[PDB]
Amino acid sequence: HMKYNQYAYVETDFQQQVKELIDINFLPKNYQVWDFGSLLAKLVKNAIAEAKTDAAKNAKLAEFAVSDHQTLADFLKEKPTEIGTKQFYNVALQLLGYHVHYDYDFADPTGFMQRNALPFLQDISDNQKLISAFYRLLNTRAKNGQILLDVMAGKGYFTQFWGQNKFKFFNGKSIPVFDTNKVIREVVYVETDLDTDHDGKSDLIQVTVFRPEETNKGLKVPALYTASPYFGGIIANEKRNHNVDENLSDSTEWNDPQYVHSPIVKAEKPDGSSRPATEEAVHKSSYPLNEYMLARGFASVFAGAIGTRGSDGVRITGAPEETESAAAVIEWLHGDRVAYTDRTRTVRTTADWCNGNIGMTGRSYLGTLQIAIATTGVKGLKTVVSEAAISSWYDYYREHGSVIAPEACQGEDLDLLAETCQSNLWDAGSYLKIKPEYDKMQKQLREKEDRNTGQYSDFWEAGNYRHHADGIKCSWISVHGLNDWNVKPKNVYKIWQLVKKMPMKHHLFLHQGPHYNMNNLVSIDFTDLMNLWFVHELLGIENNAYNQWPTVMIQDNLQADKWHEEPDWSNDLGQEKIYYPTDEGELFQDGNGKAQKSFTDVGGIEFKKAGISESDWQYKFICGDEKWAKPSLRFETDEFTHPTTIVGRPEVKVRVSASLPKGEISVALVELGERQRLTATPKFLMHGGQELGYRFGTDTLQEFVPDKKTKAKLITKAHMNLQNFKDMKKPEAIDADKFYDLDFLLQPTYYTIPSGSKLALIIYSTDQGMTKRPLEDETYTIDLANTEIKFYEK
Amino acid sequence: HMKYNQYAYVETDFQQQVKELIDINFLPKNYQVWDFGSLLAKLVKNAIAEAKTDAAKNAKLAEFAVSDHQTLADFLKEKPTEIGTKQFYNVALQLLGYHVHYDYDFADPTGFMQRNALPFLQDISDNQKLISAFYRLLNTRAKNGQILLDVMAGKGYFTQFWGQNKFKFFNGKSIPVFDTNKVIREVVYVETDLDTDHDGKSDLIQVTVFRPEETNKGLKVPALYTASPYFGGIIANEKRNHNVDENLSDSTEWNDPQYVHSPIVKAEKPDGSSRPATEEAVHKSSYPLNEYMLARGFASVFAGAIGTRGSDGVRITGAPEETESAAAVIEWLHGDRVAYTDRTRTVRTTADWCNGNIGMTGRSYLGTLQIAIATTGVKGLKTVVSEAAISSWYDYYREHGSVIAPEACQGEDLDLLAETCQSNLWDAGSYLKIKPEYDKMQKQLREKEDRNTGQYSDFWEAGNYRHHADGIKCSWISVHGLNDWNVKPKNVYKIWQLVKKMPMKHHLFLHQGPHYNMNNLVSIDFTDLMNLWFVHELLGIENNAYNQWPTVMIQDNLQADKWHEEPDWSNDLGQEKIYYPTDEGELFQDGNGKAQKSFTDVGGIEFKKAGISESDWQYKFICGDEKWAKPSLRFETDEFTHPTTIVGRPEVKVRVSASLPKGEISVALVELGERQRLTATPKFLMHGGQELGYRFGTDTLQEFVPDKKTKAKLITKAHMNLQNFKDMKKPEAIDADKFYDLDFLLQPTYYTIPSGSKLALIIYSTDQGMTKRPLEDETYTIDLANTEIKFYEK
Ligand SMILES: [Ca+2]
Ligand SMILES: [Ca+2]
Repeated sequence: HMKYNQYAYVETDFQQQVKELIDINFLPKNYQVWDFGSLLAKLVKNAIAEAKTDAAKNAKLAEFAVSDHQTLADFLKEKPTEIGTKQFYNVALQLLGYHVHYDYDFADPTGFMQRNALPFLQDISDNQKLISAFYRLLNTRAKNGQILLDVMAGKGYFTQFWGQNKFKFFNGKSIPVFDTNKVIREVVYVETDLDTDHDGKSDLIQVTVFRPEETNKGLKVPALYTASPYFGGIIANEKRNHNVDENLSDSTEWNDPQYVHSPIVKAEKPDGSSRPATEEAVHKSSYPLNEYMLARGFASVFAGAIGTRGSDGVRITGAPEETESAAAVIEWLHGDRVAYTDRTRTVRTTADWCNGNIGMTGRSYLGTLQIAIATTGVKGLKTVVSEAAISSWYDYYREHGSVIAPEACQGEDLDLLAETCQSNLWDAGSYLKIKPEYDKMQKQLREKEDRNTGQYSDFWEAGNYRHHADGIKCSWISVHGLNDWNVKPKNVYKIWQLVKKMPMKHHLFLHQGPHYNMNNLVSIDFTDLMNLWFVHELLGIENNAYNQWPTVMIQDNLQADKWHEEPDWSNDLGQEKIYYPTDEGELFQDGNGKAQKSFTDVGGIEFKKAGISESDWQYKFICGDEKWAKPSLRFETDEFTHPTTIVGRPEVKVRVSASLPKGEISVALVELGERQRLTATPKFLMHGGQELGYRFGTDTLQEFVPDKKTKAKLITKAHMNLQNFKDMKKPEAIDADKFYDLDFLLQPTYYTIPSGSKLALIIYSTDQGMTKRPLEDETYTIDLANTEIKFYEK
Repeated sequence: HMKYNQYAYVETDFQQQVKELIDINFLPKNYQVWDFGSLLAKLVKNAIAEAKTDAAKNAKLAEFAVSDHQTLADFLKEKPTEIGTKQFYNVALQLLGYHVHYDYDFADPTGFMQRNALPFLQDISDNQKLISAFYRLLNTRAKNGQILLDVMAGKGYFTQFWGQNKFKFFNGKSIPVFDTNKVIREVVYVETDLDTDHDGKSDLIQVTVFRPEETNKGLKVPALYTASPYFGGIIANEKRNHNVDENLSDSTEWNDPQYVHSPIVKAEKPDGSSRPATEEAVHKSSYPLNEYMLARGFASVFAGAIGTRGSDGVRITGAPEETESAAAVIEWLHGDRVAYTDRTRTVRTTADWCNGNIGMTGRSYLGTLQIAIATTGVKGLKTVVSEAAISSWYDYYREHGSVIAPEACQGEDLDLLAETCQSNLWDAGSYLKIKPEYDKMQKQLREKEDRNTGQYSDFWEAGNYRHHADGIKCSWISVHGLNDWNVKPKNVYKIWQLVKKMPMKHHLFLHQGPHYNMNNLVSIDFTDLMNLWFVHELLGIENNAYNQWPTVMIQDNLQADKWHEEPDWSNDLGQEKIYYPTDEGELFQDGNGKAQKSFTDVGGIEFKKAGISESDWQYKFICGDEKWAKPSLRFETDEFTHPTTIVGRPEVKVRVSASLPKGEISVALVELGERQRLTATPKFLMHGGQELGYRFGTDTLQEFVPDKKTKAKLITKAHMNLQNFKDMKKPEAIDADKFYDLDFLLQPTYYTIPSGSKLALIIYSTDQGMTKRPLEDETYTIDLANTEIKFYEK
């Protein structure tokens, strides 16, 4: 049993139900003259889209059952005038892909449905109720995660409408009435206003367009644009990641690198003419959601922008030029910027197939650039679905004055990520020209990123999208995994605090995954919600999308099929609590420790000697392995007697002294207890079990499940440079053996500690997987009488 | 660097090269009047299939390079009359998907190609040599594993031929000139001669047909038939696996269960008429090879047979009825047996689209049924590619009188596997009728499989295909993973010894995988070999397939891109060696131990107490973890001073006494040493990086790579029941504390122990992952003076 929760079902009255059923050729136009048996047989047989003649459909009826002693065929032969509730759903559950005995009992089909959160109609005693039961059924999530109508679509139900060259809606959502055999996958070259490769010419960027062939027949469609720096190819460079096994250095060496923009060379203007594209796409959609929506009439557009394959320029990680080159594609889609058929710039081509409404899609670098482009208020951008996104690039490689890696990306920085996406180097003819420009940018990025001091700067400030949040004009969806330690959740939290204040409509989805999607889960119909959303925002159809579901949806960390509905994500969801350490290694609301406890950090010496992995170190560390926990102070609460939900950003105050005139402190909150927590990533339940359309590719149904027992889980943590004790934006010299007050915030969370578990505050320094790993020892002393951890709880 | 070894390239003379290039519209019909520059530009531009106009192709030429200082476009502008070798392959390597600097240097492109086993022409000094260099290039394996021509195919190169309704060959292989947008995926119902569900009627079996639409225009095509008991759905029943935590029992309780065949009800005969199918397929191809060949004109046919969804009957695991129902599909394909459009049996439909030549495909249960069907000599079956196959069902759940599981399938048996594939239960209307018949078969299988005694029987003998090997008339390819501990390699070895003797053509492929495919590897062009093979065997085209590559190809366990070419797989590949234990725990060709060493087997008591996994136990066991190695005797050789390759089936003799009047002995050979062995499964290198055709789905390029260091690897092992000391087919009572001589064979292998490693013989009893796990202790005493291990080495 798992709850296939459904939030995207729009309440529909019977007249509108009838209208939609007739429109999709499911219900006869004159349904009122049809008797009950004739109706029920036709509606079941129409759902059985794999049988193509009426004879074939009829033979299929023997394979369904209304009870443990009667097939559907034999039921129909009795000339029935109604159908009991259990009888109908003994048929329905099979249409939904459930199996009798193994999933449900003949005796209790609606009991089963109730426990998988599937709706059912209690009363089906006439033609009207039977039609409404079948309308709800078509809108019912099947075992493979998709509503029954999409299973019918996978069986080709909607190919009968192909060639009608128009959108068609069902329960407010676009359905697959487009000839996906004829879908157009072409390539153009948009002209930016940039000259990042210093050749005196506007940088052209290769742009991949997937559009329904129906656009060749006058239908204008919206576009879902994905700004993907990876789209042209990904250069592996992990061996070039900067060494992190180095001692800390004096941050007062900071001299505040400055941001300087690239040369501008303004592009020509569009002149009205257009010739069709002359190149077919070779790169594929990187998110099944886009292909799903493409089968349903929405074009998808993909571009790497400057520095990527078949494009001019260099990557400049996080810079305004990455925003501008990426936004240039929307300007072309809205008909304001020029594009060409090839890189000779001789023949202009337009996005005249586009209805002028653009939304964005994609995660990570792709969701990062949606935040960036949104702040420019570019005309045409109506909505973003920003997934797993960086909202400020300092927050991806730094924190509180210190150099802090993404998980499994030790030593990565702006210069590494620039090369990673510098895929025009793969064109060896362009390599001759681009290689020197790429080298110059490598030197500038390596210098300005300032790994020596870890400090913020005017340079880093250029990559802080949150300081232009006032520019956002589009509606807003953010998606983020609560356990994403790659793009850490601080990014989405801090942009949400700004965006939630703004007049446009906004939602937030937080799932239990790490750097990972949530479009194909058992527990939430995210794809159907986005369908409803994109139809409202990009087709201007009034389908209740602005009233359909809650602002914030937060997947529960104890039950994967529980989704919390909240008005916000902020400390304001809970109430303030403060825990104080004790001299006995405890953590209590009335704690009153007074000792000065010390720990000797041994940098990366012992970690690199032991040869263990970074994730092995982290787990043994938070579990309190003696060998790895020795460089730390641990404070445990007593076992919780009721579950408690920590919400928002915990804030630590800590008075500390260091043996050297420099250093860093890390602070973590850990849940203690041996139990089966959720799997790190969703478990695959039906591999390629979802149809994106008719013969249009698949996705995999999955969901988090109880894992092998673990003894602990990291809730949240953060790091801080000692020399920033006074100012997050300005370092200061410090004396060894003098106490300083650090006050800083941890990563945002939404985490239910279950009863019977303990909460551990850990104070330490070197994080083998995310800080620098010094080659020297350093002793820290913490004044327990001036240390505390404060967080909000619900 | 990895060797993309190529065995499928057929030597072609220049006249035949020219003929094929013209035929695929790559070379102009009057190529002799074209000057060098005009030729080279056209041939490069034709390879660039993603650009669709000549203008677009021309602009692409600037993106390639002939040297570190000249693009291809600028080279062409110099009016060249030849091209140097390094200049050509600086272009070619980019067409092959390699990247300059990151993969190869401008200075040494053919050096790079040499080290990836890519061919290159040393001399390109005129139009003739340039055409031959381009012919070889089109036939050159690209970085994604596919020959360049298939990359062009992915780019739609061959859609220009769609609608010509005929096969087209290139280098002896079928190429994708079929309209895969119009491919036909339909369903019929073949009528068997069986009544396994006791309803008085022939069992019908649902059959899924994928055929090129070109068959509607009179083209007859061959069929690749996959007998898949899973095709209708897979019922999970792992929790029902029989308990293996039980004490051994007296095998003389054996009373020799007998095999009895199901009722026969002969099917009607075909009468000439045929109407087209009325049902579309809902299940997908389960092997990318089939879809690849389907884009190239070969229909693929899939059927679960009796007991599966939309079919009558019950599964009877391994029985003749599973062979007969599966063979019924070939008889329909050859036009000898009837089929209907639906299960009313009212309308006949034929396989008149089929040219009468059938081959089989698929692994595991699917490759098992190919061996079974082959022994019947069914008319139409021309060749099998039998992968990961059982050749005798006793050898899947038993060995030497003992109950021996497949890896991770403890407690599985015939009755479990029957239910697993009993997918017509998913049709709840048929469940009413089938459930009682399934229950009766469960009782009969559970009883006759005789898990109590572990013995062979007349019943088991019914599932021994090797005793009907004389019936095989088809040519033969076997594929098996040397590390498959699910379908253990004994199965393929023993059928190979019979098949290799027969007059028809035969090959064998042994890879380093476990229960896993090898159609998409870096190191071998298996897919292209099968293309050449299927064209020779099913289209009757003389394309050198019978002379193209060696009989046996064996992937090396030390270098994943080394494939051994051998005439056989047998002890005859090496020379006999015998090692004898010592009283000091050593193993030497001149060993001379004389003690009686004992070990106390503690069944599953300690294993189940420790809660560790079965694979954890196995690794710690073969490494010699004190806690788990105590119930065993270990004998180590000294380190090897030269690599040695063990070949064939090692044979152990061992004199043993047991503390109880029953028992079992296990014997393993283990390679000792801490080093990076190959990954358990291939590492994904280009996820979905292979195109099956044009817009026709993908496969993933992969290859075994060095893994994290391990301290040991299992080479081979086997088990034996003490009471079978006299007869493998007949148990005997035994006295406790009396010595018996066991003489038996281990699993077949082909394993190079590297110099510096040791060879360990382990004698033990309870294998926590594959034998019964007794609840009592039992002490074994081994007479070292009458114990030895003999194997052949090369
Ligand atoms: Ca430029
Ligand atoms: Ca029957």
